[PDB]
Amino acid sequence: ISIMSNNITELSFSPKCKNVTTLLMQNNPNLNKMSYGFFRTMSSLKVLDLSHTAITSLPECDALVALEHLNLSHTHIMRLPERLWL
Amino acid sequence: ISIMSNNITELSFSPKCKNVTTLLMQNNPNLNKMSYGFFRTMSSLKVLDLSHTAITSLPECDALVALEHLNLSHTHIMRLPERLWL
Repeated sequence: ISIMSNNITELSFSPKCKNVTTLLMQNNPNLNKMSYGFFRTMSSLKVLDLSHTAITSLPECDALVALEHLNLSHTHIMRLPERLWL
Repeated sequence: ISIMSNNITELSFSPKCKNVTTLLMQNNPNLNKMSYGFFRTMSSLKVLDLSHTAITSLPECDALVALEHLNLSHTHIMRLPERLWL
């Protein structure tokens, strides 16, 4: 999945992405609201890029069992959820 | 499940309550933090009581497909989540 450089403002649904292994969202300057429980079906997600985006908080991601890359550079994230440590 | 009139302060874990049909937490004066996804396994919770408790927010409830009673009296909930309307 790749929606880079889009003007996305709201990401409110919860996708059925069981097979997704790569997700990019670089250069979304207005995307700041994300649905809690967005990553429930993303167990196989390996690359996640919320870079250059306007989110201040990230949905909990205990279901991201296989994630290996996670970039949040140039974003307004103020605290990183405790689920990441597991 | 009934833990009413207790001095519970934190409810963070997500239980495995598949068969549960009742949750009672009346008169918990200090319980104010509840982790999101707490009601994930409550696919059959029919009665849910958070009364005389100190919560100001409620976890996501998309999995409450069969809930028929929900009491939140005497609690500091300031806004009610949009997932309730479905």
